[PDB]
Amino acid sequence: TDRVSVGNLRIARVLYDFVNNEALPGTDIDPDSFWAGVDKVVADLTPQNQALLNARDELQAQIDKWHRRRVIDMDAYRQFLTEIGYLLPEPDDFTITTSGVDAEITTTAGPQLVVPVLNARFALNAANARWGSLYDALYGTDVIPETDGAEKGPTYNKVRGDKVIAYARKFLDDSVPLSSGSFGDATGFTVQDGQLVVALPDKSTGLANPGQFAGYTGAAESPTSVLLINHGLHIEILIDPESQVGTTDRAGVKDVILESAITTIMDFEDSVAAVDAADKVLGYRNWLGLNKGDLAALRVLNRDRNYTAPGGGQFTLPGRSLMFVRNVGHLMTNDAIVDTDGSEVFEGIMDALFTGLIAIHGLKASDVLINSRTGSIYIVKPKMHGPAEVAFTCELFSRVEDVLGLPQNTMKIGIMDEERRTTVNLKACIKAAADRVVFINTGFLDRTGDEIHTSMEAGPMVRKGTMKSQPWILAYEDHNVDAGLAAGFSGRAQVGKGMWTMTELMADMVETKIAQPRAGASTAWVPSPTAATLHALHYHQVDVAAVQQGLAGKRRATIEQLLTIPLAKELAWAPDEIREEVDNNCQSILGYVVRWVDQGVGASKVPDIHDVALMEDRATLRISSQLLANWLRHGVITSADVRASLERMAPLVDRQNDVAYRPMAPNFDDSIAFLAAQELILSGAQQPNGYTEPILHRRRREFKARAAE
Ligand SMILES: Cc1ccccc1C(=O)CC(=O)C(=O)O
Ligand SMILES: [Mg+2]
Ligand SMILES: [Mg+2]
Ligand SMILES: [Mg+2]
Repeated sequence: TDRVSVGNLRIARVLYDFVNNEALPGTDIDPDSFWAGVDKVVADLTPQNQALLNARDELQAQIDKWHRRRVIDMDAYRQFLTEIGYLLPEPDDFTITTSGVDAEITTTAGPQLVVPVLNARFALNAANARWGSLYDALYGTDVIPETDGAEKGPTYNKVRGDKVIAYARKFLDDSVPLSSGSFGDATGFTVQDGQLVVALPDKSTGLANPGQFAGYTGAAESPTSVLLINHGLHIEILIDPESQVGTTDRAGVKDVILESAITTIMDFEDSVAAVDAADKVLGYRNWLGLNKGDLAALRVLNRDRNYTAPGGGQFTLPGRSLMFVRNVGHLMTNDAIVDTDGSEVFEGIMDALFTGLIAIHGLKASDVLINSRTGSIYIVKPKMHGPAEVAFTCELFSRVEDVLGLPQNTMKIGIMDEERRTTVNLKACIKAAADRVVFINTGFLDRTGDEIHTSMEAGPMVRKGTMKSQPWILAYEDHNVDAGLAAGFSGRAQVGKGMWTMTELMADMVETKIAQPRAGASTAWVPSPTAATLHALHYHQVDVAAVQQGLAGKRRATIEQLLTIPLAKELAWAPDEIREEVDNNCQSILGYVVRWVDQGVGASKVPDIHDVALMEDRATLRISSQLLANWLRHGVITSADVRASLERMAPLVDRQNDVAYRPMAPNFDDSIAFLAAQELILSGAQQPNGYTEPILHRRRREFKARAAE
């Protein structure tokens, strides 16, 4: 075989070599000790990992049976969940004690970017998205409407560009207002006695709050740029009258640069497809290159930014997004390592070991600098159900730290609140990680998937779009904020909210996503560097720190509200509405899955039934498949409806896609990808907690097997 024996484990050769030859050198960790620790940790923790998974199944069985035996008593339901151990006692008030955390996390409110780690180009751009051009983000998106005269063309449109300039001028007025007048009338900027002076047509003025002046570049009397700060976030006005845009500007302003993606989550979970050692190694290698600073795709990582202080001295700001890594959760095994019985090893355990080992490089000098200067490794742990599962993650990290010779608590945990049993036990979950937690985040897409599967037997659910605004989800959002603030997260840890999936609807995002920081979230998720820059605007308009202060002590969600099942009312839909829902889900499912199975792409932009481009990953797939499963289970639709829609949408997806692409139609059953999509719906009710990995992984491996022979 092509495996390496270490104790009871048989490690795929490609993974063994990668760890030894690429990851271990420079960590000062004895290799034999590392591998012994791998075997030991896997041996010691696997039983509890299995027990926790079995507990999920047992609880779901009882809940399924509860709905089945009744013909909607919140009182009785709540007592039942208590009896079975689903709803646990709430612990007394406490405050988290997490330490050694960077300011980007404890203090700074701003955008958080998530990107698939298996795509080096995207990962690189994402790390570099700490700073982004506001002009490019406005000009290149629909935030400036493409009305007549302002449409995008092959070359620069001054009507459009002038609207960009004015938009940003208004942003400056709103964010760092002048003592008198408006940035729109500025004719120049200078630094005099350490104070920013803005020349206006018939006078000059300073800032209403001179403390917002953070620095400059070039000569004080004719700067190349001016640096401002507001709500802890930097804004840089680039000055160059000799530039394409600058020459058209009254003050020669070239661009406005926003500090944007303050942190970035490098994702090994829902936005990547990795089903064997080869895929995991591609991912691990990228994570390694990021932490060593030498990833090159040839584009590379940016250096820090140099500035002159108001007084005349020097300082630097970080050029890169502070990096988290999202490990997989407790569910899946992977055959990258198997034991002597041929049993696959739990992937979550493997990720802790390997991504933790690799992260050590980010704690030390890059030959090309330092991810975490405070000495922490930031791991987002997804898809946990309840406080015991959180405690298990903490014990896993404790054991890994021992293997890696790291101080206890080095490996921090970003807790996704994205499963119902975590939501309804959130305080206890936070308490279980009280010395490790660096965020809680409402992963609302997974949470919706879990909502549907948990009450699968209850009755038919409301349509997917409707889910987005159901009582249960709004309560879940407020409850998360309440719990975090009560645990003392303000100034200590991030309170985060979810992803904006409509990658091209930036005007809509700028209009609507402002609700997130208004709700007291100190970060929320964006799909791209461009969206990070635009979402940053919201943090300039809302003072999140103040909002969190104002929410202190408030309790705005009850357990009854959290437990309100999103069942549909009688006669809710006309036939065309049902057909729309089916087609919409089938389109999104097929569009995502075909690239997953045939190309190993874990995140794709897929137009919905309204031609809206949506960023799809396993969470959104979890919702679509579970919703159709639910409708099939309750007779809203038939298996022929599902068949018809999948077959209808298949050619449109073939059309949307080429090169490595293999069309699904007309020979649907020759397409493993098409059969995968079908399986996800038809077997959806039987998947543990409605998770999509078991099917996707089986089918992707099947496809590789055929393409290989
Ligand atoms: C990264 C991403 C990109 C696009 C869509 C979703 C996602 C998520 O992975 C979201 C998430 O965890 C949650 O809501 O469950
Ligand atoms: Mg059953
Ligand atoms: Mg999720
Ligand atoms: Mg303010």
